[PDB]
Amino acid sequence: QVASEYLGGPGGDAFDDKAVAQNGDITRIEMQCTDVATYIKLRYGKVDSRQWGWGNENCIQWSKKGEKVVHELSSGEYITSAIVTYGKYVQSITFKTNKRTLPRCGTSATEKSVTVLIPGGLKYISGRWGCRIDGLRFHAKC
Amino acid sequence: EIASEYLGGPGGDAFDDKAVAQNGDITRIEMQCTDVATYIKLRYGKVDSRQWGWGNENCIQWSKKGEKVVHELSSGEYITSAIVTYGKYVQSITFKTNKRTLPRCGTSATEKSVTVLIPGGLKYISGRWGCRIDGLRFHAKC
Ligand SMILES: OC[C@H]1O[C@H](O[C@H]2O[C@H](CO)[C@@H](O)[C@H](O)[C@H]2O)[C@H](O)[C@@H](O)[C@@H]1O
Repeated sequence: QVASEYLGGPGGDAFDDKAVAQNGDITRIEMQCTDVATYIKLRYGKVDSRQWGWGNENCIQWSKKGEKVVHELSSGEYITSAIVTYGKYVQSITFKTNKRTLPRCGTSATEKSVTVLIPGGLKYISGRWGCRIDGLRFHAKC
Repeated sequence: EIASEYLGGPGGDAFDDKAVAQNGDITRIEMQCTDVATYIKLRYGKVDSRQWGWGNENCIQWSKKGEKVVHELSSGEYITSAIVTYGKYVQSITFKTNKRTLPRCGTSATEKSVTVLIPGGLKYISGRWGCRIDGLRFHAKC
């Protein structure tokens, strides 16, 4: 389907949730949040994707870790907007749904900002990951 | 139907291309481009909408007019996103298709920017118009 540009840097390893997303619409958002967002993990239908970020606990060598933030989406709720601050890594992620606006993951919002609107709801994410979220791309439903 | 939020201000007159878009998929983008985008007029199949913007030549007493820009879409080419900078009016529009990123209409990109994904390709637009493009909504195919 249609996707956004890649937002982020060249580090890490590529991931793409296209296949796991075929299990269903996003039902849950999980992130690890401190002054930056350190991982993202979505659930597609009943099927969690991988933890994309915070590859192992020794990543504390290079960044704060943060706390786990879970937002369960209700039936018929979908993400219509992503505000992402980023440079060589994703710094922060603020999601809005057709039902409500979620708190930003990442308290610092100092990097360049981009707002991506997804009519009909975000289908899935791809990007690059390691100790952090090197980059994100947003994929619509067709 | 899947459609983006309305991007713009409350001035002008509402337009909606729903009916004229029954004439077919979008085959051409026509705009008027200066420091800002001053009208848009898409072609559906062989049939154009009315000109949405630059209502009359006295509009030069409020803003610059600009030059006609035409992008012909190849068959099977469809519009997949738009970067829109906007405030009281639409300032600039940068259309992207499944085949290429097109030139910006509107050299100034200084107001609020958003990247609208248009899942499945752009079906038609609606919005508000007058001397300028007061605002736009993008209607997606799926
Ligand atoms: O622990 C190994 C390395 O961890 C960091 O680098 C990784 O994580 C980054 C953010 O996800 C990626 O950009 C990078 O490509 C990964 O290797 C850290 O920056 C390095 O110093 C460590 O060697």
